[PDB]
Amino acid sequence: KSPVFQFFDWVLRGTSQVMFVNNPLSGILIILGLFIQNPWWAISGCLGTIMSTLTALILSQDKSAIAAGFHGYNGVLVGLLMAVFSDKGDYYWWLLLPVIIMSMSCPILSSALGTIFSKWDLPVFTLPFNITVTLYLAATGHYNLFFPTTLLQPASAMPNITWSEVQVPLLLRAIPVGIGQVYGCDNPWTGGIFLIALFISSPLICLHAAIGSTMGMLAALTIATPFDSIYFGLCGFNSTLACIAIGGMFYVITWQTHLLAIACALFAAYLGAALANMLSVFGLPPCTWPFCLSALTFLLLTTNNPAIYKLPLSKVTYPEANRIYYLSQER
Amino acid sequence: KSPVFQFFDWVLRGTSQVMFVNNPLSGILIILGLFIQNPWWAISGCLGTIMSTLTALILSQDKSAIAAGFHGYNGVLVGLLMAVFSDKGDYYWWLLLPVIIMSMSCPILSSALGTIFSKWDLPVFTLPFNITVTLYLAATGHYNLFFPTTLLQPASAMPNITWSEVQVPLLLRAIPVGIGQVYGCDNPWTGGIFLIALFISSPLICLHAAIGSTMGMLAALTIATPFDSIYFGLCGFNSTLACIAIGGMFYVITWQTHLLAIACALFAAYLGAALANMLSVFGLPPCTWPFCLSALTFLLLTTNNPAIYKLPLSKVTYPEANRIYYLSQER
Amino acid sequence: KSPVFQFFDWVLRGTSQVMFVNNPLSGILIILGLFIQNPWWAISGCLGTIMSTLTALILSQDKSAIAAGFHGYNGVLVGLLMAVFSDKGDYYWWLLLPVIIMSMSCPILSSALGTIFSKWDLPVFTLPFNITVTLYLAATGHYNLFFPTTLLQPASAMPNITWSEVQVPLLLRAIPVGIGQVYGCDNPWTGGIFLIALFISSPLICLHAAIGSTMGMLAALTIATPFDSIYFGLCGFNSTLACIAIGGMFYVITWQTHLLAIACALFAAYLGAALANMLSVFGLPPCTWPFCLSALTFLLLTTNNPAIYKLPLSKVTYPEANRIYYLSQER
Repeated sequence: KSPVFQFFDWVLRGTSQVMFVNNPLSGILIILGLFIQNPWWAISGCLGTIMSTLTALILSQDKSAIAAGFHGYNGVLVGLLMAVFSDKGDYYWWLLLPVIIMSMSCPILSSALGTIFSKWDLPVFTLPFNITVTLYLAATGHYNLFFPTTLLQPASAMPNITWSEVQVPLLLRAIPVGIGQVYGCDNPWTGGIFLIALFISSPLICLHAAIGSTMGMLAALTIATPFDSIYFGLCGFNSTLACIAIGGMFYVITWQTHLLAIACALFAAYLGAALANMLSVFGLPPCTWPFCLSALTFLLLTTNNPAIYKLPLSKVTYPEANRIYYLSQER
Repeated sequence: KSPVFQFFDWVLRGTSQVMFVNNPLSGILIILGLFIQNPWWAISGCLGTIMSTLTALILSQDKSAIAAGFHGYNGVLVGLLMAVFSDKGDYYWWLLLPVIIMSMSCPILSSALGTIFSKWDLPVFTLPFNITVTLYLAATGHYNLFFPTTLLQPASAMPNITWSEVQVPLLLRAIPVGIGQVYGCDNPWTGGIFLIALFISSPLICLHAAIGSTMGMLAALTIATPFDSIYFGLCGFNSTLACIAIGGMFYVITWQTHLLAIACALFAAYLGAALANMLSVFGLPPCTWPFCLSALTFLLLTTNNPAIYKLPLSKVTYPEANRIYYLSQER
Repeated sequence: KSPVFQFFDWVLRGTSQVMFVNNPLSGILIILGLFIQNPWWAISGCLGTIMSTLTALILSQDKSAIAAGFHGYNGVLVGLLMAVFSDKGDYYWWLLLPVIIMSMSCPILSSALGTIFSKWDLPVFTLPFNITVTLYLAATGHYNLFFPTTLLQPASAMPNITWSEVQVPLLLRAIPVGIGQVYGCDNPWTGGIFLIALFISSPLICLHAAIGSTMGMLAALTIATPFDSIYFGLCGFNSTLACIAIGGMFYVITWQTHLLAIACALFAAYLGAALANMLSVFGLPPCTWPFCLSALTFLLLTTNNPAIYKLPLSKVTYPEANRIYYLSQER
């Protein structure tokens, strides 16, 4: 077909790869959810994805990786988190100019880390996004004249946690909001749209997403996390990403790997709290760093039993197809 | 014999591996020293070791490594440093619940880092402990409602150092206290018990431990470190660990390697001061990070002369046996 | 000739390797520029270079690398930045004692990182300097009794930027000052001497240095950097180093690689602002870390087109000779 249609297909698959989903319809649903949440944030994310894919094409990256969407799933997060942590409000058009520039750095990093990560057959997990956004938010800061950012500061007083005022409806609603917080969206409806987008592709990914989000919520209750943060979904996006990554895609789905994924979700939630407290000193948020560290430390794990099997990266599509491939190769 | 006795043997060897010693009697002496220092801290450390070894067995790790104690020497430090930096006092029983959870992460990290470190034949040096404890102490912080930690803050004023008030008896006693501070214990008697525990296995390890501790003390006097910190042994545990690691075990013991070990002790003490000042910003202590960085940067050193020889990890037991093996292989 | 003359030749080539130049006359010009700027800083830098080369010889490093100057280009920066960030003024003779000690750590790190970086054929880019100086400045701090450092603190208020008061003469003069700031020198005359020193060896290196400095200046205007910082040259030394590294030496010089070098300069300037803001929290400056990170992430970049070619490290001299070698090997 026309090259423009193929490029938009690449953009859609890139914006879907965030929850490790390669499906253009899932991309359309995710874009619709972003419009539901905040049109400005969605515009920023779409611009980030588009410029990231242009940078990937310019730098003569692999055509298969671009077609899959491997080079667009960092631009969308870059744009969305540029828009989320902007202190100038909505439709601050000049914010698009950083978004164009920083999204150019997503492919480069994605290649560079790849050269590092090829030696241990490790895939990159949105690390280009974390590095680029940390770079931007540190360079600008809350006291920038042009692109001020929302002020994040370390807690200097003991939080007041009235356990009699906990609301279990909101605590349960933290699950879809935890799913939607992967992109930075806090609207429960866009969380539901995201859950539908994952389910239309593969039910195992949706199940592991829900399990990871609820595990992050529970792990955040364990260390007396303020209730507003949990209700806002801040404690479940690293956990849901880790659960999706370790559950059935990069490990062949098995009950052993399922328990490993739950453990990875717990590790990612605790590391999320830790990185939030540490990075608040610089004024930066822990944007998907915890998921990266936990998933990478759980993919490098070497275990003797044959149930825990790590797939080669060349043959990773989605948990059902992964299990089918493992069963075919074994027989 | 009965599996329980073998498991307790594994726990003892694990709690001895901290100073790179593989001897159950040394483990018994170290546990006795911990009881001498603080029974609560010792209970926490023993629980950490036990749950770390259970996690290692569950994750089907190598049986030889578990039997040596390679998977228990991070749990003991994790438990001990959970107990040391607890603001709730002694016998705060709920602190055991983090200790169980965090000690599960010691084997995983120990495997993961191993997969990273196998490419350069580097052994892991309590990095799982540092990562896990940094995670915990950052997640909780001093203002946590459930598990508050002791407050560490950067120095904001010039220390007052009356050099006429220096006490050379305490300055000398900083050596055994420096040895005992590896576990977090400040009692001089438990430092002496630790020195006995190292000596009963191999005198070279004890000699290098004393040299490293005194080198850390001297290096801390060089940059006007407050006298209370030196008397408390805080400046000599990274140095003693680095001296033990580089002295005669991972390098064949020779006067060249001895001077290299002294240099590594100096580097580790200065890096310890640096990491203390940096990490105090987040409120975290430099728990054995300096020893890790210094020993890793000194094992990667490539030198043309044949005197400085680095042993393959498969054949590292203790300095006397290491030198015997080197002399046998050379001839 | 006499060994002393060869040793001084090694020192000169080492002090020239900072801008990736291997020429003793360039070393003489750089030393002259340092005397023009500040005799105390130059004395500190020369002592650092000398002791670094002695440490390299003692540790039996490669004779070819020492003769090239590969082990002296970290000592000079170490000494110069010890002297620049000293709060005791000029000719504080005791500062030489750290300078001797810390410069011993430049070869060790240079070897250690090499063992890490040999797997991906990456050269080390003054990382030993960054690690050592960060170690020193964190260990001492602004409140040290013996070697206090200049106080660096994060910005806590919005800067006042009167754009009508911008001075384009000083803005243009930020280019030679940006070149001279690689060593920490702020004098425009020593910047001109440095430009002459680069040009006498290879015009491409000088051109890329000027382009990188002006690119860093422009990138610093983009995020509303205070005018005093830009006039002082603080925003152009990481950028000029990155432009020199990526322009024509480690990549065969081509218009594609030229655009890549400009992009690397932009990335390095933005990362320089980010690292300045982050490291100001600890009180440390971003001493050449941004150039390191940007150049390393741009050398690991893998690109399919044949124009972007990365040379093996064994055959990298300077851009003209590099292009000659590439053209000879291709034919």
